[PDB]
Amino acid sequence: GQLYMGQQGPVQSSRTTFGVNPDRQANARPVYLAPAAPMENTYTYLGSIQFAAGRHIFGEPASNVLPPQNIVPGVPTKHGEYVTTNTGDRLMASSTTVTRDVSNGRTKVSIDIPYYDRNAVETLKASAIPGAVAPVGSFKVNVEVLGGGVLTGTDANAQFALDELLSNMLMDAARIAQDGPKNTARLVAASHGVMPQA
Amino acid sequence: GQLYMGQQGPVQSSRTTFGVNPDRQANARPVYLAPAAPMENTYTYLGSIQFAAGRHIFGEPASNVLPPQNIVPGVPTKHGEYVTTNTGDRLMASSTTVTRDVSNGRTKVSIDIPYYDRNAVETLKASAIPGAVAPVGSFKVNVEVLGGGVLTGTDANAQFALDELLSNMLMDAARIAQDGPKNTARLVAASHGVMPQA
Amino acid sequence: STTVTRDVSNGRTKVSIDIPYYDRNAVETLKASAIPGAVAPVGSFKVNVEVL
Amino acid sequence: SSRTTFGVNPDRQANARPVYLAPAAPMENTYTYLGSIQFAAGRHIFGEPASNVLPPQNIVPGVPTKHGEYVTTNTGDRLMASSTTVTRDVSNGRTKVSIDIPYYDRNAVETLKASAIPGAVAPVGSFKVNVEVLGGGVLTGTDANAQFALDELLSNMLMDAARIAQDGPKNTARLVAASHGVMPQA
Amino acid sequence: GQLYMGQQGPVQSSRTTFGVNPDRQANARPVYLAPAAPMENT
Repeated sequence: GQLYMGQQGPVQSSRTTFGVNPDRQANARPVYLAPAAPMENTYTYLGSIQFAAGRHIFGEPASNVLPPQNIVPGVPTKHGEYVTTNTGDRLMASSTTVTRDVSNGRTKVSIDIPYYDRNAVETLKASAIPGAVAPVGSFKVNVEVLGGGVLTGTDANAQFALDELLSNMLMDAARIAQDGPKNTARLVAASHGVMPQA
Repeated sequence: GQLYMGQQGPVQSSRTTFGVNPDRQANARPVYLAPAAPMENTYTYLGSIQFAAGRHIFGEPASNVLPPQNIVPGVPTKHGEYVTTNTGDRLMASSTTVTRDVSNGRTKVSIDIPYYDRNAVETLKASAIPGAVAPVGSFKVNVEVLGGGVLTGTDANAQFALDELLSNMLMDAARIAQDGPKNTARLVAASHGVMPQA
Repeated sequence: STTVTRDVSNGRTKVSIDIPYYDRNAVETLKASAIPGAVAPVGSFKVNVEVL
Repeated sequence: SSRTTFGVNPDRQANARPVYLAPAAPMENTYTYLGSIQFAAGRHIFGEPASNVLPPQNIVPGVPTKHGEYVTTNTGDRLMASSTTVTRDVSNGRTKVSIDIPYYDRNAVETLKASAIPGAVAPVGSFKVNVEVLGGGVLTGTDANAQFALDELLSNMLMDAARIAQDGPKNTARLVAASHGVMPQA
Repeated sequence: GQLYMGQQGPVQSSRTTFGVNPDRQANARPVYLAPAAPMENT
């Protein structure tokens, strides 16, 4: 490579793999599985807008905090679900689901909430029809933490520090995801991004 | 080509491309995007006929002037939509849409309004059935301005004059489209044109 | 020629208007120089209207 | 594969960075000077532009291009319309702006004017000026903020180069019909 | 040569020796010869 001046004389710079231990520690670490899933932020906002945005009408949950669906204390699982059942006036009750998959150092949490056709629901109310409406679509939010491949000398204590580091990256990621003025479009029906000049 | 008399003597007429600059100016001009779409003419007529022509029954709009659906101030788009929601007695509410596409010097505005089956709606009212009717079809009107390829010396000020020229061609085109006595058939279910002898 | 075209078929009626334009630089150079050349159109502008 | 390096690491950053493209080209300096000399020097007569700021000819907003042109039309008395062109090329970290303005034969133009005869005249030649920035080879460590700093560094070298090119008394020959360069004494 | 617009159409510019009389008159003209040379300035 390039040439520089060492005390022996002019010496060639060199790039070597000598002295780098890339060995990894196996993803064999049991992790804490919450006994319920708190959806407080989303449901307080849904109470704020009165469970209706435009033509999307939403169901009222059973609880702001979701109970486990297929998780039992003391039984290890790689897939766990929490669920409640949204209900509403002239709405067929429909479940809202929070899924957690923990495999090979990869943790992934997904949230799926359904909605209904407000045009149909208000037609039902206004002309005094006796039927109900089934869900029309959903919205989904996924979050993923790739925490595999810790190094071999990673202390049992230092894995907790790494835990907190990843959780702070999580917070930063969601903030960057929703960052922006609420005067302007930023998430739904997205086509492309346009950052403003000033 | 042909022969004529020039002062040098009999001279051959000639047709050349010398001295004609056909260079064009790129379609890189931001255009004004209305903050709402006024449909006043069509909806005043729809109030005139009481939202019913024959078997076609129409919905009553939310507003004569339509708000933006996916347009945000200060965000440039090549596609923008305005919408309201028609409602009616024993009619499932249904949206009426006004679409504007602005690409490569071509501006295109389309209007789509739905209608419903009056035979079904009056059956509902007359025999006191509790259901409602969904839209049965629509009518659409398209308008297109091909304003691409302005010349290179077109002044910034003169592009406004060209703007107004195109808008006047628009007016003339719609007048030619609907021109004719209202005693005789001229638009819907059209098969061919027959201009009268006298 | 400036042209207005009407197509009526299968319930769809469509009116199109096409007007041509010439190179003002060529025309005015000819006029100022008192040259007897006549200029052919360099382009056109078009407006379409359609009823389904 | 991760390797520890002793000495210089010459890894360069790939030239894969979009750059800002002006929506028009300002030519204010040259056209104000052309107005100053009444669009005529010696036997060279120039045309009057439609605008001092040139609009894009083949550039569309939001569409990446590696070659773009701004253009206007010079018109003149007894003259055939001739376009003045500003070309910008961006490729592989090298960005180059070229300016081309045509001129005409003043003897033909004023002989026609004085003879009151129908002729008109086309351009005889042009003058061209090129400017080139070799910005490739950014090192690996450089982040975006540092790249902005490098942007401004190159622009300052640009200004220095133009000043060094035009440097000298206006009493004396310095650019056109150049044969060789000579330095004065004391 | 170059091309321009004449009233017949686009026409080629041309450079000719037609109509230029370069004939010269012989140097056969007696000239005045001063009867003395004034060097007053020097």
